[PDB]
Amino acid sequence: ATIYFSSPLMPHNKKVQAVAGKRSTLLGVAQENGVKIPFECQDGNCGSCLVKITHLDGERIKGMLLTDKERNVLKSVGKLPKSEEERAAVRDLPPTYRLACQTIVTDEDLLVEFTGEPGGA
Amino acid sequence: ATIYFSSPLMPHNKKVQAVAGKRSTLLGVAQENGVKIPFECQDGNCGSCLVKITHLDGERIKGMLLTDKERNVLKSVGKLPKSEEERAAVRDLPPTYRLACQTIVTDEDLLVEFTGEPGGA
Ligand code: FES
Ligand code: FES
Repeated sequence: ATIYFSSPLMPHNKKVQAVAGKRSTLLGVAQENGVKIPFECQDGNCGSCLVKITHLDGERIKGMLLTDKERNVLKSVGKLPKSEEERAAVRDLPPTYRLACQTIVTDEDLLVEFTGEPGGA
Repeated sequence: ATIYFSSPLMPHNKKVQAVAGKRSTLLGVAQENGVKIPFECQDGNCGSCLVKITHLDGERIKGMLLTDKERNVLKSVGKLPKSEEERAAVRDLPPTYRLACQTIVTDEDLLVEFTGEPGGA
């Protein structure tokens, strides 16, 4: 899996090769590659690792894979996904807000944006 | 170079490799890979091949490489880039609108979005 990390704090985006499976978190891949996604609880509660994920390959409108902890945090910040109908109707490729500590690294390519501030602030 | 093509007309994004040593425009890569970016003039005049490019690796904020023809088309559709300072200051990785027939593929990875309608309508 190829992951491109991007942040206002990084003058260059960082391309990372990540081996799929392993139950590796997206935050774990970032931490292993020195990409400073903010984090605290590492457990889907504090919301620090909020990232904006664009799926580069695979389905244009992917089925939603958020954990229940994600859904509570994302609701609290207004970053819950729109439905597949709304997402399919837009002209721009819809990103998905996720918590990086809750996102499992699979065999797909991602662009992962984060502001560098805790909570995606 | 790896180019992910994405469009509402594409149920999956298409991961394409643009090969080394081949001088190609982005439109040429799309045409060779069956990616249905609209085109007509293939010469930067008609605006048909307007795409929204996200630079996946390399610099976060691009020095603009627009041709004079692109600048005219982009001015006409209101898609000229903002200043680099403005682009650097926003939270979301700014894409660049370009004409695919004017964009020379180099050794960088791109996400290339297009609506499927001429001019990106
Ligand atoms: S670090 Fe608390 S939500 Fe991921
Ligand atoms: S095909 Fe006419 S501007 Fe590119």
